[PDB]
Amino acid sequence: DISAKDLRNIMYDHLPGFGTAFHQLVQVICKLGKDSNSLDIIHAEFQASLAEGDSPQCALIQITKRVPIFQDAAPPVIHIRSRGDIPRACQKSLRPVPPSPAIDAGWVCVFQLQDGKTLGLKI
Ligand SMILES: [Cl-]
Repeated sequence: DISAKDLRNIMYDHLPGFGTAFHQLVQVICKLGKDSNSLDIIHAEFQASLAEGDSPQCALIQITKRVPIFQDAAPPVIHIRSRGDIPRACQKSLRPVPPSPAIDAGWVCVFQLQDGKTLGLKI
């Protein structure tokens, strides 16, 4: 059976750059997938999108829309010390956290800083 680590690495293989919002989304998708025993469908959806000619970025967003565990799912909250701990390639995708953020609306995660600040990661 495909593991969360296996799948993260497979997805990362197709992504350009390093520590982009799409890299964070891969983490988020694999963790929620793991916890709902859905890694298989997620992998199958990812592969199928690639096979139809979609970009890996599109394939990842399609997962959030087509795999039912992401339906109106709130972004996970990732605790960090400061804004500088968030990778460089994500910094410009950080926003004030909206009302009702959802992963299937492009809110990948919410970072919560030691000092209580919070930032949503938007695609
Ligand atoms: Cl990994």
